[PDB]
Amino acid sequence: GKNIQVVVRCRPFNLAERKASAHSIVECDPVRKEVSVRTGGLADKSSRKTYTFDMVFGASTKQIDVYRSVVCPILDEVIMGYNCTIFAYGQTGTGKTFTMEGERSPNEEYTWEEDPLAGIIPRTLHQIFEKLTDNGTEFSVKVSLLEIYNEELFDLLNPSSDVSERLQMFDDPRNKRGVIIKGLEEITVHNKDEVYQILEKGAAKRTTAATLMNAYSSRSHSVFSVTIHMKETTIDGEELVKIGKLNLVDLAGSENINQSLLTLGRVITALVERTPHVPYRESKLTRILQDSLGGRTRTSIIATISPASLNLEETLSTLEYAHRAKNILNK
Amino acid sequence: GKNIQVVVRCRPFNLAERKASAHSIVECDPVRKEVSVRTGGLADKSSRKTYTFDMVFGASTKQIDVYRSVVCPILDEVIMGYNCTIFAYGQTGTGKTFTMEGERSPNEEYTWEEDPLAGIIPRTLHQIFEKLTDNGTEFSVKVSLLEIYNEELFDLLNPSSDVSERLQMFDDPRNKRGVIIKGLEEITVHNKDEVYQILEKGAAKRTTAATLMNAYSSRSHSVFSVTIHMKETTIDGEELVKIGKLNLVDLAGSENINQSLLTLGRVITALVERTPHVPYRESKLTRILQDSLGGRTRTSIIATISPASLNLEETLSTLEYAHRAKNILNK
Ligand SMILES: Nc1ncnc2c1ncn2[C@@H]1O[C@H](COP(=O)(O)OP(=O)(O)O)[C@@H](O)[C@H]1O
Ligand SMILES: Nc1ncnc2c1ncn2[C@@H]1O[C@H](COP(=O)(O)OP(=O)(O)O)[C@@H](O)[C@H]1O
Ligand SMILES: CCN(CC)C(=O)c1c(NC(=O)c2cccs2)sc2c1CCCC2
Ligand SMILES: CCN(CC)C(=O)c1c(NC(=O)c2cccs2)sc2c1CCCC2
Ligand SMILES: [Mg+2]
Ligand SMILES: [Mg+2]
Repeated sequence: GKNIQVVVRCRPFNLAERKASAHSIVECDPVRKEVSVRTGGLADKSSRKTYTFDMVFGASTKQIDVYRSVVCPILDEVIMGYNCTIFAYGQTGTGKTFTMEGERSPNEEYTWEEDPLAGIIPRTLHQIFEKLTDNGTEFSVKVSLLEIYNEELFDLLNPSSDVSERLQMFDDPRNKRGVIIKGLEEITVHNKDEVYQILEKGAAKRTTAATLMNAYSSRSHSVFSVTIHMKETTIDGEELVKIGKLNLVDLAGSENINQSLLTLGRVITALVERTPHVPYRESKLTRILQDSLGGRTRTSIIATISPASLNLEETLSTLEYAHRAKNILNK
Repeated sequence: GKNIQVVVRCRPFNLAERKASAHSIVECDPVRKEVSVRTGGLADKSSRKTYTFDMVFGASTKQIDVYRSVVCPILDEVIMGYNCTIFAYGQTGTGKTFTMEGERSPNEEYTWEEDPLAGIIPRTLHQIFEKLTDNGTEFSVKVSLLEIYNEELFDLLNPSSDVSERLQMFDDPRNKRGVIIKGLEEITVHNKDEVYQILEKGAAKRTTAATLMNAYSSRSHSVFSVTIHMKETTIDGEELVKIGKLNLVDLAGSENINQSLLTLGRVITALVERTPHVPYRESKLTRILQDSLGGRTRTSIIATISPASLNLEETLSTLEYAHRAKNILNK
């Protein structure tokens, strides 16, 4: 029983909250690894709720800090031939996409590789090539972007098909924890200099999905997968194989219709309560990610939260959800 | 007085259409200012419908060609201190947004100033500074982005309000075919190096509008306005004060609920048939743009069309609509 890693990241105030002089109800203490939320009362007398997690990232945490602390170790595990999954979980508006993908610094200040606002996906793709540049491990990188909306499956990277084209899912006869998704494009990323244009094609498909499907960016779940096939050659000419897969999952907004979100919650509850039956098959998302929930994949959850008093109830909901998830045991 | 000038722009075939060896049902003859549509069957015998416009631009037409032939003369009129409007009209998918805004060339190949895929808005803003930072002109540039969705008004540039906040409109007691939009932000663009980040904020707010409102990019109407206040002192020391405004309007898609689109059509019909009553007040769009529709503003329409046989009926509908509009007299 190796526990799932669960971390918390609080977003900073936006311009509007700044000009309204907003006070944070969230204090994160990184060294105590604690998040403390003011739940009522006043200045000189108050109620709070405090939570301990594996790591906590306050409103001022930069993208590089998150990448170095959480992702760098996981990418090392992937390169060793393990499968790893990182979920982002929290209410719409708290920074799941910011964390997982990032944004461009304004006014074309930086190239993509150096942009301090880059998130997990671009940083990860850049660093694989760097880590494996001349260590004797030959490798290939392939990426896919499978998304779930109203329990239908979409491919956000395939250049032939329109986004509206549903994919079909089947059990894998060879892997009984596994599925096969008919139609899903795997794009080979040949070098660092192919990364950005591949991601641009996905961003373009994201805009069309939003035009076509109501609140697509909030209600959809996205699974960005990167698979690294590796071959080492020993001094005696024998070849050594490993395959590492990283799933980077940007969940639908948690705020309180979404069968996959509901089933994820039920799967987590089943696993933490150690009920024998765990309802993976009750949604697409949980069938796809079966191995990341009490399976042989190394899993982390980045729980995203708001500093704003406006968001107190959903913030507490997120923390309680993430804090319960700590008790999931993966092998 | 000045009839509205109407130009046609046919988009080129895309990747998929080229893959499927599509043959164009449109032939554009710019010297003759004509577009010819194959309306029945064959490439060896065929019925055709033809239309003559103020200008016609075929599939080969690039953004720079549109800029030099259409935008330059209009911007020169704006800089002389006059008001001008350019509408884009046509079915979703035919290049309204491409024409008015443009896109980025992939893989960070260009800066925004030099990107060949830049449309009217960025080219205009760049050129205002280029032209006037030259001569003996003291000038200020303000922009606003007012958008209409389901007869509600949104400000898509305001960096410190969320898009969801609707604006109110009222008649302007001083200006007769004029309105006041309470809360609409005019952003000062101090120099060329402030242009892109202002547009990026708009891009960002566009994304949130699409999440919040169904089919936003297709059903919304957007009015991007640029106002230039100029104090020109001539070589001879004379000081001329002028005010120029340019409205760049990206209309909701015309394809077969949208009160402003319906009212625009009915307004054009009344103007062409010279019905004494012209129904401006029946929608927000036509009240906001009343001076551009049989008023004192110099107005042009760019009708966008498809070369694909799939789109024949909508293409014909667009051409007929646009061709009617030629008869509208402005002052
Ligand atoms: N760590 C952060 N630093 C700066 N801005 C952030 C951060 N996290 C989120 N944001 C901002 O908050 C808003 C919501 O972030 P987003 O990634 O869209 O949230 P979600 O995907 O959870 O809805 C965006 O405007 C984004 O720029
Ligand atoms: N003149 C053009 N040249 C190249 N591509 C174009 C042109 N016009 C439209 N397109 C392409 O067609 C698709 C739809 O264009 P878009 O601007 O979104 O149309 P609309 O705004 O009318 O829906 C886009 O992929 C765009 O790049
Ligand atoms: C900023 C526009 N971009 C970034 C290309 C994105 O859309 C994007 C990503 N962003 C990035 O790659 C970066 C942001 C800042 C520097 S790189 S990751 C990703 C997308 C869209 C779909 C696939 C996952
Ligand atoms: C490419 C992302 N961008 C371009 C910033 C756009 O959104 C954009 C425009 N595009 C541009 O400014 C360019 C395209 C290519 C070179 S510059 S004009 C405009 C927008 C969004 C809202 C206001 C009107
Ligand atoms: Mg998001
Ligand atoms: Mg458009």
